[PDB]
Order: sequence, then C-alpha cells, then structure tokens
Amino acid sequence: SRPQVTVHSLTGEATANALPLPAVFSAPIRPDIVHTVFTSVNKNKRQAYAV
RNA sequence: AAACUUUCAACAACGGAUCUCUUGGUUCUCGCAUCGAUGAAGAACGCAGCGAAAUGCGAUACGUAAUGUGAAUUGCAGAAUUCCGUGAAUCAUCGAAUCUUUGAACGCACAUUGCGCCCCUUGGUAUUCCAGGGGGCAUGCCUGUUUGAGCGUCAUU
Repeated sequence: SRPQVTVHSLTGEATANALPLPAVFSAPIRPDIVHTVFTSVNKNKRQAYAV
C-alpha cells in the first residue's frame, strides 16, 4: 500500500477524503525513453514540403 | 622638399551585399462538377472628362436594368444630393438586356472590309424605281412534312 493523496476543494481547502496512489507514479522515470519516443512522436504531426 | 607611385586612415563617390519585411510562389489535404451552333476558347477593332499595361465592356461600349447596402468617388479636373430616401457609390449581388469585326464560323467566295438572294418593310406619286430599318439563306444526320419521280411491284368487266 501507498502513502495516500488528499483531495482539495474549489476554495483550496483540504477535504477529509483521501485517495490511494494509482501505482503509475511508481513507474520507472526514464528520461532516455521519453526523449527517444518524443522525438519520433513530434515528427508525426508534420506535413510534406517539396520544390 | 613638392609632384609622382604605393600603404594606411578620415570624408565623400560608386555598387546593391547583409538584416528585416512580403496582397507572391511551392507542396499537402478537403469539397464540388460548372465550356460551345442560344455560338465558346482564342484573335482583332474600339469604348472613360483626363490613361500605358492590367482589369471591365461592346455604338446601350471601364457600362444599362434589376436586388441589397445606405451617402460617396478621389491621381487630377469637373459635376452632384433634397441626404428622414426610389438613393451618392470604379460599392456588393446578379436572374433582364445590348453584345462591333472575326474565330468550330455557317449566304457565295478568296487573302475580295467584294459577290448576292428572300422575307418583313418606314419613307422618297410610289405602278415605275431610290433610300433606310430588321430577320434569315453552311454541312452531315435523325424524326417528320410535302410536292413529286420511278415498265419497282400488284390490283383492274
């Protein structure tokens, strides 16, 4: 089990309700993968140009 | 030493690089089907108060009518407009018009702005003729229509 996260209201006040961490926040933070995937994905929304 | 030649610097010249811009181009994607014998695409001759191209237009000639907008156009000159409205405008829209000479080009022609024919015709008595206005007369082929022709076939006391 994880620490747990407090949910705030629209007035910016800590409501008594708490939520468990989804365990995606316990994934490996990989800067090298994010870089080598982003560079390929940022190329996709791109048009052709030609002389 | 000056001049002269050369080098550097400053200020002028010459040239249009660099920077920045951009009513342009190129490429990709999406949608739609829309030229012409009712005479197109194209060529020519013209047309605005003052015009080169461009753009627009055809003797109704950078337009006429219609509909909307609502008060300009403006390079210059000059007109306007009752502006509480049938109405300014090189405005927008665009369905009605005109639409020169040509061009598939179509009366006959060759490269003749000639050579004509018929219909309708207002004028110069127009019965003679003369002039003006307006629409037609190409080829092939289809559906007809019509005057025919054909010992092409048959009928016929």
